[PDB]
Amino acid sequence: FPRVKNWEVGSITYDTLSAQAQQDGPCTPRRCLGSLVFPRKAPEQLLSQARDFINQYYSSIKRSGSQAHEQRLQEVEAEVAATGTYQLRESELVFGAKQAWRNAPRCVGRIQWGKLQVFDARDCRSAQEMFTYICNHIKYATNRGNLRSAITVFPQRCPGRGDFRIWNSQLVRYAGYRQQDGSVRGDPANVEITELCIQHGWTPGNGRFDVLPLLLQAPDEPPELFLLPPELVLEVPLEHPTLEWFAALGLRWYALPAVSNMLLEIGGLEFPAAPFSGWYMSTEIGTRNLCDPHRYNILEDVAVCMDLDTRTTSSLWKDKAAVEINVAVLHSYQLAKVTIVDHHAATASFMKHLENEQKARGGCPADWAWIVPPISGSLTPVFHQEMVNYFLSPAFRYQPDPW
Amino acid sequence: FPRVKNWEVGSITYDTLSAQAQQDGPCTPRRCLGSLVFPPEQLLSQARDFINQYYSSIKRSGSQAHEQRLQEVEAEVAATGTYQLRESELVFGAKQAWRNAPRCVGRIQWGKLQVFDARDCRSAQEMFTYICNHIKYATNRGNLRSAITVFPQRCPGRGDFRIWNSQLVRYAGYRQQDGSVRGDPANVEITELCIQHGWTPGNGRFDVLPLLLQAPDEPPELFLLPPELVLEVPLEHPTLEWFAALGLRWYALPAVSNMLLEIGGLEFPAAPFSGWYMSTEIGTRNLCDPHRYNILEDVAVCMDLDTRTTSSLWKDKAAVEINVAVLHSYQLAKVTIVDHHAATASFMKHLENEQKARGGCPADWAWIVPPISGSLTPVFHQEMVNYFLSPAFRYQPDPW
Ligand code: HEM
Ligand code: HEM
Ligand SMILES: N=C(Nc1cccc(CNCCc2ccc(-c3ccccc3)cc2CN)c1)c1cccs1
Ligand SMILES: N=C(Nc1cccc(CNCCc2ccc(-c3ccccc3)cc2CN)c1)c1cccs1
Ligand SMILES: C[C@H](O)[C@H](O)[C@H]1CNc2nc(N)[nH]c(=O)c2N1
Ligand SMILES: C[C@H](O)[C@H](O)[C@H]1CNc2nc(N)[nH]c(=O)c2N1
Ligand SMILES: [Ca+2]
Ligand SMILES: [Ca+2]
Ligand SMILES: [Cl-]
Ligand SMILES: [Cl-]
Ligand SMILES: [Gd]
Ligand SMILES: [Gd]
Ligand SMILES: [Zn+2]
Repeated sequence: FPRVKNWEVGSITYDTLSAQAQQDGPCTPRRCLGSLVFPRKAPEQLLSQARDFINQYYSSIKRSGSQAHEQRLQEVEAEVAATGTYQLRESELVFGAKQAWRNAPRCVGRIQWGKLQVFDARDCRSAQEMFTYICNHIKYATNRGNLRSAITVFPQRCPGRGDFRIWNSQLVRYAGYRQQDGSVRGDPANVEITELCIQHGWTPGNGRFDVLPLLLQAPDEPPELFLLPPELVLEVPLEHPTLEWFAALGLRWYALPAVSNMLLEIGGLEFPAAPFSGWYMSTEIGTRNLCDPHRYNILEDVAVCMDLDTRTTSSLWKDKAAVEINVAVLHSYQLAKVTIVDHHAATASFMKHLENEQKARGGCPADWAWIVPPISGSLTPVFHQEMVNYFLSPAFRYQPDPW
Repeated sequence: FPRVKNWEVGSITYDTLSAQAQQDGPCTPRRCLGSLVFPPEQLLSQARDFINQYYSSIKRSGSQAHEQRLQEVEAEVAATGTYQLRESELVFGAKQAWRNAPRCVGRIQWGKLQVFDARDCRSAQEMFTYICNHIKYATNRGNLRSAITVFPQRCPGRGDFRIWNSQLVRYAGYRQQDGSVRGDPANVEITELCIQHGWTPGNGRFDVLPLLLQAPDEPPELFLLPPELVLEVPLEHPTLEWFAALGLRWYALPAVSNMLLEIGGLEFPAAPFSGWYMSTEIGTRNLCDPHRYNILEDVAVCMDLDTRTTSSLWKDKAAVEINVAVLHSYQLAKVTIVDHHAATASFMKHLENEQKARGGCPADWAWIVPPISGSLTPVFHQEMVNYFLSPAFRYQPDPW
């Protein structure tokens, strides 16, 4: 078992959980591909995945080997033999969604993994009904700024019928209008989905923070366009506690991060539409979304307004401007009473999570490059913690864009 | 051939050089261990592989001189059990081992390296002389120059040359009855060893350690570095006048002395090399790490920051100003230093050069991305492939 060291404390653990990893990652003894973003391109193997998951469920409730456990295994075996597939019990769906979050190697927020509201939308039958489920999710999760983690699970993939899909990468996203110069107005991350919305009849704006409509796909149907009710989309105007001109930049961000394009896998069943939401870590907005060169790219503009010397790297003007942008995000969200966590508190809670999981399961899959925040890396405890990355199921997985 | 993407630009390359990865790393299809710090006819086969590398690099592949060199090493190892590198082979081997080092962000410089051949060495006193000339050459009154001194290779039946110090210049670290450390906690072990082997200690936070040099099969011997050989930089801040009163300092020359150099199956356990510092090594890791000098909260108190909530980003503001102090102080003292923005930009150019030269470049993302301002540097957005090529710099157990 791999020996794992914390270099701040000198302490040593062994990740025995990794030995149970099912699916394979991209690394070999010859070359490590741990830094790649996308590390990746029935009845018998369905059952082995289903049996393993049922075994996980009955362990979680301290009832392994019980009569109920044996009967549920036999019951899943019979449904798979008769129909080629099976259905989760309500309780198994709730457990499986929490487990998938718990298993997600790139999530620093997993201290919260047991506090997840699971909306069962498996009886959904139309794109219009999808939209109602989505609006109820956003209302519940937003909670007028007191954010609450939630996941809505639409029907599973099954033979003879198309998938439910949410085409948008997140429930709330800003338009990115590809200008003719090859530039972008708005968020360059969303140029594709923006052009698809327009092509599907959306009348576009011309702003930098235009909320996109939803493109929702019901089985064997072209996507359908739905506009979010403005009262449902909580947004935070950005201002700085001591730089009064900062508010004149006209920056904003939205309250609720709600990823809608990943696939949820539980016991071999696949849910291609299962959007989930929590709350933001402030570096996601302040450092990546606003300062990445290929996103809003505001770093130079802020530094010039701060009267920093932008003609030499050695002044550290980039570092200084980024710090103040991160202060603005945190100040602005706290002022608006919208839940947010800074990267110091988030990584401290992740260290606690590693300690809990070492005790509970003997390890924790963790992707160091994603867990370490994009600023102030070695000023947080996770930088000094060795991590082991592997794939457990249930899981959230990437999946191709449906177009 | 792994497909490698830059997410800032969208450009794609393929790493065809990872196919030649000679040794085996720690990762498997089951689990990635990329974040871990420490992951006869045998000698002849590595020796042959290196010779072909060498003659390929000078466009002499397979020809007259290539065959002659292959037969010499064969007869050498038959007679003695090892073999001697030609001086040019040794220079080529040192440079390649740097070029191949996945965790080094400074490899744009790999072709410019002064190699000091100390293979004719015996006794620690001569070791000390080679090291002192290395230090004087590399320091060069603050205009730093990259250098490596190569001491005799390990061979059977004979002991080893070792430099017990992890670096040629290190500050001592002393413990007390409250368990804490005055000085550098990283050097508590070597400091008590220097104390055992003669050295009488100081009681400062920046006492330069003596050298514990080990000649084959003798005990290590205790040598003091002449103070004018050790260039140091007192740290001040361009605008925070109280920063100087903190009394912080660092030394000019980063000279790693505890890694093993491996060339063509030969192993040199004492081969100290030096370059110059990247500012974050000093201002973020050595001064701000919690298990190092750990001065971050001291600076924040001096800056009148709000230290009772993390969301004020007092740690981040204090770290930037410490890195500003480091850069300003080295530049004012006319000592070579590179900030992490310039350094990562140059590594990007290195990646492009190596793509054309060898079809790839082994790189360890966790070590190439700086410990502050990660995503503000271009390397953060660059996917990288990590693998082991030879010649190489390798970790090795401590002598004790
Ligand atoms: C409750 C507060 C939460 C916080 C602060 C948080 C934080 C984060 C952050 C910062 C990332 C990196 C994302 C990026 O850089 O683009 C991430 C990734 C991720 N999170 Fe969490 N998260 C939270 C809740 C959740 C919940 C409720 C779920 C699902 C039920 C979840 C599942 C995931 C997954 C699957 C990833 C990986 C995304 C990928 O691979 O691209 N997280 N999280
Ligand atoms: C000339 C300017 C140079 C710069 C700016 C530079 C920078 C760096 C940095 C920042 C690291 C990370 C080390 C750490 O975090 O402790 C590193 C590692 C390394 N460097 Fe360079 N370096 C330079 C020259 C050299 C030279 C001349 C050699 C050898 C001839 C070399 C070989 C290595 C090796 C082997 C490592 C990995 C060491 C380890 O794993 O601890 N570097 N370098
Ligand atoms: N707190 C949160 N956060 C979070 C969590 C998971 C995933 C994400 C979003 N992950 C985005 C990765 C990314 C980054 C940039 C670009 C991109 C940039 C420029 C152009 C094109 C694309 C694309 C992607 C997705 N591949 C956020 C939460 C959301 C939900 C619960 S918690
Ligand atoms: N510019 C440079 N830099 C650089 C490059 C390579 C290697 C290193 C040193 N790598 C440090 C590894 C390290 C540091 C601290 C501690 C430690 C800290 C606290 C307590 C105990 C130990 C342990 C280790 C290795 N285990 C620096 C150059 C040096 C030479 C040419 S360029
Ligand atoms: C190339 C590299 O893998 C890529 O930029 C990664 C690095 N670490 C990350 N970490 C997080 N949390 N989110 C990201 O999008 C990324 N991007
Ligand atoms: C746990 C982790 O591997 C360890 O802290 C590494 C991470 N990246 C690093 N990168 C550099 N340049 N130097 C280091 O010491 C480390 N430490
Ligand atoms: Ca049924
Ligand atoms: Ca006592
Ligand atoms: Cl986001
Ligand atoms: Cl150092
Ligand atoms: Gd002001
Ligand atoms: Gd004062
Ligand atoms: Zn790996």
